[PDB]
Amino acid sequence: DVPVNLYRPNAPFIGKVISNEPLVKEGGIGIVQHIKFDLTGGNLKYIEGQSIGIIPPGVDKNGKPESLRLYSIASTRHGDDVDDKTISLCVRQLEYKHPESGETVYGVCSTYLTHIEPGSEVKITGPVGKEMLLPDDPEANVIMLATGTGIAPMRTYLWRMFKDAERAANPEYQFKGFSWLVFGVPTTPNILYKEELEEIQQKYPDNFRLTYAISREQKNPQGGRMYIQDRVAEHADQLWQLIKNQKTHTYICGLRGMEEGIDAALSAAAAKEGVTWSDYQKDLKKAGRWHVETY
Ligand SMILES: Cc1cc2nc3c(=O)[nH]c(=O)nc-3n(C[C@H](O)[C@H](O)[C@H](O)COP(=O)(O)OP(=O)(O)OC[C@H]3O[C@@H](n4cnc5c(N)ncnc54)[C@H](O)[C@@H]3O)c2cc1C
Repeated sequence: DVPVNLYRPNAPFIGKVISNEPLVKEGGIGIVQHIKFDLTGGNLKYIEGQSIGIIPPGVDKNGKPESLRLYSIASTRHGDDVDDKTISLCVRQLEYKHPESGETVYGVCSTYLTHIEPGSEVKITGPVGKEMLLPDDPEANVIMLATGTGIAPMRTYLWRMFKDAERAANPEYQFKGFSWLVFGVPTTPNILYKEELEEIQQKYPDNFRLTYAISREQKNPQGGRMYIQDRVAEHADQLWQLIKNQKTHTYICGLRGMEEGIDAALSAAAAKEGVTWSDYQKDLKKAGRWHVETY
């Protein structure tokens, strides 16, 4: 039921860019684009939680073809327009430092993707991934811990759960459980999909909770910048009590390093009832209830 590797690097699907919109509002840090591709002309099917590969043009410094980079799929299986003809991605442009040869280095595939024009053809492989899939259980609780572009798999879940058009299109999945997104970003204009997430929380105040950790605008109790691990420690007892429910699934997505502060918070909460979190967590992974994709 999970499509995997319908297209591979040796014979990719050639899709076309339909649109390339900016997500970072003025006053925000960096460039993050929402890119939609046209899938008509092939048979790329995918579901929520998966990723595709993009093969950028050109050669590296040794003269070899650039290889694929993976990107979380940011649309549901139906695409943003709910017509089963497109796929979307949420791509941050990577750029960095001086002590790494020269001046500013720009990431190859991410610079290529964030500046790509409508009508352009893109080499697409996949889909791949079975680690971030959503259960078809409409009464599941879903905890979502995202930073930056890790919002991408979370958006596919929430849209499937809460978009009017999705609910009419998926008669077998009418979500009636509870979901909680904790979303860590640097500024308020860096809240990707802010307007759509907050509209969801207004229509479903009992089925969706939205918490932000905004580091240039909020301080944690210790006077430092507010990061997602600070918000998780604030609500550690609550999150622990939801995680004990047999129905609860936890998703963690974002840049590497966020995992250690989430564990230390849930560790202190579990200990209060004589549970060693690192052992409870192994059982959760085994059961398919603890989902992690960091990079
Ligand atoms: C499963 C998965 C899902 C992903 N999903 C997404 C997504 O939804 N959105 C998204 O934007 N990205 C996503 N990424 C990351 C993405 O695949 C690419 O790694 C990223 O876009 C950068 O690729 P590039 O081609 O731009 O950079 P490259 O040109 O390959 O540059 C990256 C290389 O430069 C170096 N480098 C990077 N950062 C620094 C730094 N701060 N200091 C020093 N050196 C550094 C490292 O050697 C790194 O290998 C995902 C990755 C994985 C594995």
